[PDB]
Amino acid sequence: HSKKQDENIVVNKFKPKEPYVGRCLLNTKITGDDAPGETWHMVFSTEGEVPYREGQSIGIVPDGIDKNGKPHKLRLYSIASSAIGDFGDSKTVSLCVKRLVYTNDAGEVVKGVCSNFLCDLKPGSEVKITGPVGKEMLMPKDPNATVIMLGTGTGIAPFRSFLWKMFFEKHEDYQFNGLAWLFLGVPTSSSLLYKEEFEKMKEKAPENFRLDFAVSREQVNDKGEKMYIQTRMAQYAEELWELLKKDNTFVYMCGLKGMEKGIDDIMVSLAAKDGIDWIEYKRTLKKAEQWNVEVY
Ligand SMILES: Cc1cc2nc3c(=O)[nH]c(=O)nc-3n(C[C@H](O)[C@H](O)[C@H](O)COP(=O)(O)OP(=O)(O)OC[C@H]3O[C@@H](n4cnc5c(N)ncnc54)[C@H](O)[C@@H]3O)c2cc1C
Repeated sequence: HSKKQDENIVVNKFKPKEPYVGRCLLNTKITGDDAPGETWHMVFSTEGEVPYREGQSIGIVPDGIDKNGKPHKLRLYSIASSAIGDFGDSKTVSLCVKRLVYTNDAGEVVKGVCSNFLCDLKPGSEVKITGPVGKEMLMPKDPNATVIMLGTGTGIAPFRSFLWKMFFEKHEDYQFNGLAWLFLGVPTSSSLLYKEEFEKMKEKAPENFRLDFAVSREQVNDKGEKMYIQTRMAQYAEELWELLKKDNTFVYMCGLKGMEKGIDDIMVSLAAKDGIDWIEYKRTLKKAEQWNVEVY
């Protein structure tokens, strides 16, 4: 008895103790050379063995041993493809990885373990996959629900999975006819991800898909304030609020951990104008499968 597509969810099929070994088919940098850092899009072969669905994640065990002689524990990554995959053959799984590179106060430039492995993988190399994993970010069963997706950076991944299924695929059970509204937050323009894909769906279905970008280093709002994801949402406040008072509206939030507060604020102000306390209203929504979060 659930409002989400989960009838027969396969989960934890492959364990990190003995994971599924696949091959790297493709790996491409999808952010400009100008961007603040680089994000890559990669397609793995699973030969139909990893039974995932939209909204799930797989874990990856990077090659190597750690500082203390032991092999690396896994890292999770949202699946950036639909169930049938980028090739449509239901025999691939795709990821949206951000290359973690920074410098500690010791002055040293530090490279994240797993993300650099994934970003440095060459077509044909093997990758140890675990999972699938996840039940929170699953799609609503109702093919007419209003699906609002708020994401930042690589948080775009499960939403790209939703959209390829809703607007790029012909399925004899799922004929989406509701509203899908996407808000994507990024710094520079060279950081927008999958834009072409998203713009194509807009023109392909102007009635069912709404698309809003938020480039914080180049866009400004009313008062000349920086355009962060909540800033862009604000411009639709009264509407988003109205949609939230409806019962077939599902909100999804994925991406960098720090995005949740910014949005909360919006939601607070926006809730009181109707004489409501965001904090506990959100508690009811959550309990009703209508406010789903997966930031990290
Ligand atoms: C549910 C879920 C889904 C995820 N989906 C994605 C996804 O789609 N794409 C994606 O790219 N990532 C995703 N991640 C994050 C991913 O799991 C890894 O954490 C990430 O790729 C970095 O791991 P790493 O092995 O490269 O770095 P590690 O070797 O693990 O090092 C990272 C650690 O270094 C420290 N650190 C990080 N930044 C800094 C800094 N600026 N200064 C100082 N110390 C720092 C932190 O302790 C951090 O935990 C997801 C995480 C979760 C939980």
